[PDB]
Amino acid sequence: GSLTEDGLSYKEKFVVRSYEVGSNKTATVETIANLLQEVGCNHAQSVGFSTDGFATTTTMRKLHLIWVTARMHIEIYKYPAWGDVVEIETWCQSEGRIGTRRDWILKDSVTGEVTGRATSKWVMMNQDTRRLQKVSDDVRDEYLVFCPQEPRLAFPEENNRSLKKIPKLEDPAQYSMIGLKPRRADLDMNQHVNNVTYIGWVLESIPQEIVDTHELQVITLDYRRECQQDDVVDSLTTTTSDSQFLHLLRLSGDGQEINRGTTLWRKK
Amino acid sequence: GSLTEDGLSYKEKFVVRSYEVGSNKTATVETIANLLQEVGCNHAQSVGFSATTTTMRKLHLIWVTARMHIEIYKYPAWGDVVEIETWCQSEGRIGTRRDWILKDSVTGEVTGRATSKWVMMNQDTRRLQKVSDDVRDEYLVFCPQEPRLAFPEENNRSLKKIPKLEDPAQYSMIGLKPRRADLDMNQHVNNVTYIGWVLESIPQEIVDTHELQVITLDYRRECQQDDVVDSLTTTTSNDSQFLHLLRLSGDGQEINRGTTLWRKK
Ligand SMILES: Cc1cc(C(=O)NC[C@@H]2CCOC2)on1
Ligand SMILES: Cc1cc(C(=O)NC[C@@H]2CCOC2)on1
Repeated sequence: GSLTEDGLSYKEKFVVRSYEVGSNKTATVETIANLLQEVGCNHAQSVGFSTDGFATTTTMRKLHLIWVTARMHIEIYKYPAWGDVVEIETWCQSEGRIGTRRDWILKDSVTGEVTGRATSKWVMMNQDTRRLQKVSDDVRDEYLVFCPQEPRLAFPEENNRSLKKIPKLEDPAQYSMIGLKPRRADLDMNQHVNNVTYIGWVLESIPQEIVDTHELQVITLDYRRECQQDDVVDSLTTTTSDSQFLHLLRLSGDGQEINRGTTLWRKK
Repeated sequence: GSLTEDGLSYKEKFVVRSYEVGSNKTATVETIANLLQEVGCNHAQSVGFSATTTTMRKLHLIWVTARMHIEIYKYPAWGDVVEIETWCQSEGRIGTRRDWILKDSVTGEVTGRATSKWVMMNQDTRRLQKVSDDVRDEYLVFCPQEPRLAFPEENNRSLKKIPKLEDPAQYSMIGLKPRRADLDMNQHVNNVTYIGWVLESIPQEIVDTHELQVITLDYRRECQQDDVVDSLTTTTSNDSQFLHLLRLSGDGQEINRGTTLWRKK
């Protein structure tokens, strides 16, 4: 892993592991998402951000602020096979006072061909009160020294999938997976549920026949509220159509929304 | 990853990842177990498997784990490089054994060791069997001929018999179910998932004040993709020891039994 020549992006290579692949002998979308998180953490560490689970700046630590994901959007053209080397390039950009964006490009190391891309929106939050905040001018200055000044987007197209509004699934759902609970392997070093665990929970309500005959092309996921270590989740899915689905994760009891999303699947 | 000079063992280095560590910023025992499985698969691939032999594919036979025993002295921190050496040995007609040594890449010090017992099973009927002469000959060309053990000691923990936990358990975690991330490429529950499920019934106060030193796990029956498991734990003991049982949520059919040893941080 290393910062590129100009120091405004980071690259890292990964050899796809035996336990990281699904029935097709290629990396799962959850393996891909963990690799994106890993290269994001290595980029933050390389530019001097805190190494205590929260990649905060000096001003964020002074005001007890943390970055939290609001949206994850991933598009895969080719999933790497077991033993293949995938190269991932990541960079960050400020989006005024709204928040920040982290983008990724995935490539086949042998051919140099782009096999996937991802983008994520992050918002400022006070870690004590859990109240969302706008980005201050001081933290905007700290981010600017490590981000490209001219816009660089993994998804540049005007009016693209990564920016589409997601509706709320209405009961009854076509499919559901009930009583999903996180175990210790689903938590991060700060004992919060890993962002990738939610992708797995969304996918749990897709019928096995869809997973067996189709490959996942796009996933867009909104994060609304965190699932606590002792919470229980229900994963709901309805076909909206290629095959397209609308998704909802909500707490098992009162039905409080935690995530909403969409997936696009191509026939194998 | 590469076979050593003599071609009778395999070594591989791993950089510990951000999502692979627990509350102490060091690798979880499940991360360690996945790394052992990864270096085991890379060793089998390097010596020509795919992991079955030519005779096993002819008779529809597969290797299945019977026991996993891991002892960790120091868990590697996030960003650290851990080197793992693995090798196999035939145990006559009983089955085979895969052993591992974990080292700190910087210091060269042994930070952990593991051993596992594997048995032959017909893939179709699920019936266990002894290792045939032909299989034993194929394994011998890739295994050391003089005994090499990760756990050589006279009365070592890796060979102790494990009793069955009697109801009522002191602690329990009920209704554990596998998700797609818990399955392997053949849609069977990953052996490491069972270690996680065992550990689920340990109180969070023990995990917060103690470090896991040893875990011995017997595998009795497979958890299917649509099965539900209950994880049971009873204290048997400055060290803390526990007896463990995983059983199907409905009829109470045993799937695993084990023991863990924890030392105060
Ligand atoms: C999926 C996925 C990807 C990420 C990610 O990049 N997290 C690490 C960043 C380092 C700077 O703070 C956040 O998280 N979930
Ligand atoms: C834990 C744990 C460790 C292993 C392991 O070594 N798997 C690879 C073997 C060698 C090739 O056949 C199987 O599996 N589960």
